Amino acid sequence: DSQTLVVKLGTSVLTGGSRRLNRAHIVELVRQCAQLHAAGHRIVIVTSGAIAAGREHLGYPELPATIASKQLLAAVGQSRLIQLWEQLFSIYGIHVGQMLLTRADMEDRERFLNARDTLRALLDNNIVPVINENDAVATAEIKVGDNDNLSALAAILAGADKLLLLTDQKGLYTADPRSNPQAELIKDVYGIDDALRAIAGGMSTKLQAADVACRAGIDTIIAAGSKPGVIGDVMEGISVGTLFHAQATPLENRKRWIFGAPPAGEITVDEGATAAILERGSSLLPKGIKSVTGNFSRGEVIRICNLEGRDIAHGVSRYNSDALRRIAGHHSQEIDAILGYEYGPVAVHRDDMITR
Amino acid sequence: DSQTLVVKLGTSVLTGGSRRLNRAHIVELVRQCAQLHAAGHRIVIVTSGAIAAGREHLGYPELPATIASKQLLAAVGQSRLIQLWEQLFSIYGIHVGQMLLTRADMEDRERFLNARDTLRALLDNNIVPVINENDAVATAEIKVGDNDNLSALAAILAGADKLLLLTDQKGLYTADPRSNPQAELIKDVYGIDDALRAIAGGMSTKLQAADVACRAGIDTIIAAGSKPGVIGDVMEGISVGTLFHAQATPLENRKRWIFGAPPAGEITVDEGATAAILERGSSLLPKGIKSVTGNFSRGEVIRICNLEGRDIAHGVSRYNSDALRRIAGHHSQEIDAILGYEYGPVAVHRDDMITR
Amino acid sequence: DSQTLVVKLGTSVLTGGSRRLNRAHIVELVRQCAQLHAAGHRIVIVTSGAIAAGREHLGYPELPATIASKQLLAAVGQSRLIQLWEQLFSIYGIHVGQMLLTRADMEDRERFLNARDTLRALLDNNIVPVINENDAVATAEIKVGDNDNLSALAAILAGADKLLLLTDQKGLYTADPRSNPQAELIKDVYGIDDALRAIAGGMSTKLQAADVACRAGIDTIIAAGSKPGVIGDVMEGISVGTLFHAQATPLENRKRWIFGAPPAGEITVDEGATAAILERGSSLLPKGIKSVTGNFSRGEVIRICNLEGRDIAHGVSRYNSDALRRIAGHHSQEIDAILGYEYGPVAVHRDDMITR
Amino acid sequence: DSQTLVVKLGTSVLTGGSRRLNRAHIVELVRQCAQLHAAGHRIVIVTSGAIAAGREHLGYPELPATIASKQLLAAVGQSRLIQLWEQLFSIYGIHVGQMLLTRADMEDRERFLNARDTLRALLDNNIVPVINENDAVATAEIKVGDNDNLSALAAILAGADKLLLLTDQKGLYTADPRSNPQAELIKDVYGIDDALRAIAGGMSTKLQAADVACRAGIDTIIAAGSKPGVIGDVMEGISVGTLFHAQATPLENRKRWIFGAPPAGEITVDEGATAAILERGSSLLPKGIKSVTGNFSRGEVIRICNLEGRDIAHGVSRYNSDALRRIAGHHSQEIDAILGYEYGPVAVHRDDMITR
Repeated sequence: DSQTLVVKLGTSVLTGGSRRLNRAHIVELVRQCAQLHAAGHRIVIVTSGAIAAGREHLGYPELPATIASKQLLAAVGQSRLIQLWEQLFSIYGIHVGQMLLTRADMEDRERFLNARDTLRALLDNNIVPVINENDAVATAEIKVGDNDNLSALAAILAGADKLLLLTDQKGLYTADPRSNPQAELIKDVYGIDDALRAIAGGMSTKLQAADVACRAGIDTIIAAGSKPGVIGDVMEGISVGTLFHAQATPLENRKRWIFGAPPAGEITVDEGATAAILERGSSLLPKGIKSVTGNFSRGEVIRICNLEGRDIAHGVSRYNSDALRRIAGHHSQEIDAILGYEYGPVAVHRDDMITR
Repeated sequence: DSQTLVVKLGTSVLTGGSRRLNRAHIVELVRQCAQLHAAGHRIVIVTSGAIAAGREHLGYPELPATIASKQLLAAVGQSRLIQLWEQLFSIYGIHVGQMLLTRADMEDRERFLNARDTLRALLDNNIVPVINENDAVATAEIKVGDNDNLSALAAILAGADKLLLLTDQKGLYTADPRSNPQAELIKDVYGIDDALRAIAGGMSTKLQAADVACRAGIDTIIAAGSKPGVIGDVMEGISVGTLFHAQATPLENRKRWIFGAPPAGEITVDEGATAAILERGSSLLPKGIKSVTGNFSRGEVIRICNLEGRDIAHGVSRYNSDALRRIAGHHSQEIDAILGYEYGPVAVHRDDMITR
Repeated sequence: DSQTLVVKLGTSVLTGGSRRLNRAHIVELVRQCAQLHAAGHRIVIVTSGAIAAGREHLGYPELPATIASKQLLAAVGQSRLIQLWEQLFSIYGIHVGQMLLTRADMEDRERFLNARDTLRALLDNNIVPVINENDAVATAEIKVGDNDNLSALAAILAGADKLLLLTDQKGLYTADPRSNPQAELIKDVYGIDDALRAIAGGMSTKLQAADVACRAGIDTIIAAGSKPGVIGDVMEGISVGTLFHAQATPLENRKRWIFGAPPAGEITVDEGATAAILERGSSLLPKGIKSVTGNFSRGEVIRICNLEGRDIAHGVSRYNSDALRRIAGHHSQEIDAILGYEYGPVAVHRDDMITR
Repeated sequence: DSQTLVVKLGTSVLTGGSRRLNRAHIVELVRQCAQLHAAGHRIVIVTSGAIAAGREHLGYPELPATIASKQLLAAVGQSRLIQLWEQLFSIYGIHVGQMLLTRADMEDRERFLNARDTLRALLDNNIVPVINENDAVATAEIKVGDNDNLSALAAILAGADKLLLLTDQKGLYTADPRSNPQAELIKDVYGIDDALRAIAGGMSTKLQAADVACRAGIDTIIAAGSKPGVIGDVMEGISVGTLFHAQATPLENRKRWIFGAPPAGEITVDEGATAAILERGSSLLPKGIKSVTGNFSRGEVIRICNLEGRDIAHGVSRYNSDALRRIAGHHSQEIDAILGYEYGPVAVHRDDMITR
């Protein structure tokens, strides 16, 4: 039973509060992730701390306290941190791929599809993808966010089953643990309410990320990074911290994604592909396409109908309108010859369509 | 509370079993219908017996017993019977309009709309329409039917509330009244079943017509023509014979009619007409039309969507695609100048659309 | 879905503030009303401004400023205004009938019934009734009322669905629009309260009329006469001004009207008429009348009891006690022969009775 | 949704009735299997026809007609056939492993486990295992079987989802297609009954194999090898021939396997391992082993009890009793050091145990 787990590591976890990255905790977490990877599961890591790596690499220069200095340090520390992650993961014979993402890319229809394809290829080829925010075009308000929302966005993009947010605190407490000896860690949360938001006073960003993840049907867990064996216990199902149950199901999230926007086009599907879609629930091939109407780009939601005209399904197009028009009715092997490139053998994947 | 009532009169009721029409029974029924018309209700009459009128007018010639002779007699008796109906109805100051229909016209999308428009105009101008079967292009297999199915089709076309089938028998009996003194008249029927079909052995055609009418949400009543004041009692709701309750609602029948066939085209609607359709359920005017896609004729079901592309409603077009394209964005008063004709001020009527 | 609308036009709307009637605005309003009438609805018009018509017709004579001069001017302006209204309405092929009413006529039981019958006949024969206050016998305080209360009385009499009061202002305002830029238009009002009365300081008469109409279950709308297409929008349901939702229901108003006073008499009703009244809710016919007890006039609320003497319903008599006694147990076609006149074929109408 | 498929190819399919192997059909089937393998599924091949390869390699010598000659030919044809299979599969970059099994090996408890482990390793390393009957120690009656029962045994061993039996006939027929034009293909079979056995008269071996597979919870399909794209259609779900639905479920088959014989021993399990086994359904580790009672070999079903002695589960031991006693309470990484060999890091796998 392979599962996809997304692990988010804040700068506090990576550095331990110091000016430099502390590699003992990182190597322990890498050991746990390597054990999980060897178990047959899929791991995605969202990291931070490029500024610390940039400071360490440049010999700790005395730059003015300005956003320009932070951008410079991030630019150097991105490469430095990816190098460190690769060195640490090579001990257990695991390759690491770098991915730089921003929220605007996730909002875009086509760039979302491209990022999903890249991540899926990385995961299928047994490579752990390391995801970070592109600090070249980021803003200060994004910088103070510490990739909390980006973690939830990546969890949605990867189709993960659990999202783990490592934090200095042990999780969410009913009251202040310092003042109140009776204050205790909340174990299960089934709905993020205003009372919980009032209780948590940057725990707010983590709460927002957990809400976003749970709304899409992904379980969110907040725990302490220093807790030994936290990743293995999390993935086994043992309780180690505050747990946010998924309010929805992945099918509901897919329905919302497909029906969130009006269709941008329509295609006509022959009898055989109609039977394949309705009875077997299979994907759609360019051979079955008979006519494409409207103008749309790759990733836009389109309408699928048979020869008569009855709507049968809505799906996400993998090619733009011109490409679909040029490759309609041809075998999947001629797509590269016709277009000079290809995005796969299917025009609409079975998991990106809703039938009715 | 005006209601639409459809009365069907077989040749047995009209002639009383004789070779010629018996005008006393007909004038009594006309008196009842005239009382109902003066009460403010709308009456539609489906009649037969053109052959008897043709025989009487031609001096009862000794024609050979052939279908050609029957067509001859029907051709003459159509005019003779319409003349008789007009003479009888003129006594109470009511005009009569003739309409000849066939099931093929009902099946056709456009001819159905044209017939509905003609009937609606006749009913709105306080004129009783008399409906018969066009025997010039008819076959013997429906000549034996005696307008039983045509009565149900006319009831559906007129949007009637009740359908009354006058016949020789008092209605439907549990057993044979002659053999069984315990056999009694069935008063209410809620679902037409195989047991009821086996009970009645041409009552079968009447049962089929009643089933068709009930499936569309129209109450069907079977009574005896010789019963005094039958039409008035049926109008008031008093029990006079076998009653078949409507299994469906008119809204359900409209939904079935709209979604029975896939849309044949799509039109684009501005925001004002979108608000009119959604908030108030108003009809669609040619002014609000922005774009017309596809090819279709008058009466075809089309798809309506706003500027973004989200589907808002499905409706039945009143103009063909070319006419809609030519009159899009114009005021309703310019339709006649643009096209040389018009079908009304609206492009899609509110009662011919289903918001979604 | 035919609806009845009552439109009240003040002198300010008619004259535009000048000394003479501005016929462009009037012809625009008449065009809107004619479109509604052609659509199948029913329109009732309450109008003022006879003084301006009288001044214009008499060549603007130099009269002393006294109520005698106002009455003198109105005595001619009534005819001039009715002539103007019929001239404007004849453009769209609509006839106009004149109705001169006072509040005292509304108070009387029999005069109310006579006025209601006349108005119902006018409406049923597609004739727009123009209603104005009889200034021959009116007082100065009645003149200063500007037919505001008379408009509500006419709306109650006609059983209209909506009442529209055209005025100079755009509607009711939370604060003074001139002084306070934040002042906005109160779109909906569900209950007229002390605060609303304090806010608006002849707006008070309009509020009183709106309250009277709402307590009778008739929606009241206050809008601006200069607003283009205000009448069509009001009929459709668009928000064009302050809307006063009906506090009660028409059934509540009917119950209040019937049970306002104790019955002035009682009649004996046969068992068949009792069955029709109870089971079918039918009206009462002179044939079913068995005995007439007490003395009363036409329009008075009477008590209806069966043969056993049990009270079955309370209704309004369409005849006097003597006439009902004379025509009791006779057919409806002989009422004219017996009495020399006929008030209708029924003794008590179903809508004028309360079964209990 | 990766699936495991077992394909059985008779000598008739391989040779087409000739004396030599016809490599065109074989390469077509290899192409289909390679497409399925690239799709991510797992393929297991059971093949025959080594005699033809031996005859071809030896230049078709004139051997006497005896079973000795058949064994002589098979001893070379085995190597020749494996070489041919690997040559054909190397075109699509797929490696091939040889597997020589007999029924007696399946009967033995430990040999069954060894074969299962070898096959699982082959499948997990993306290597297609080719399975054939060891003719060195086989008998003539086994030779007549044509690997029909061996195919079912291999399907059970591999835990395949579907078993495909390719033959010359299109499937199972109600009557003789030649004699009766009305004879048609029996698409679905839910229970193998004596009537079906009477219908089919070496088809009977195929029915026996299908029954054995179905009783183990594996779907069996009989189709024609010459049918184009038969393997892809079988994997998709299209009906290409007679289908034998699984009568039992995999859980039922596992229970039957575990409880077929009484346990040969018992071990004592710590409380943490008990909690993992019961709450989480985890496998049993050598660390949690507290005591080993009785003597048994690897693969025997043994009894699992907690410290209290209560029976918690029944499972299959991956080691012998002596090895388990030696490595009891030791970490998994030291098993190889203690024993000089390792059968895996777990004592009893979760899928090989039945909690109770």
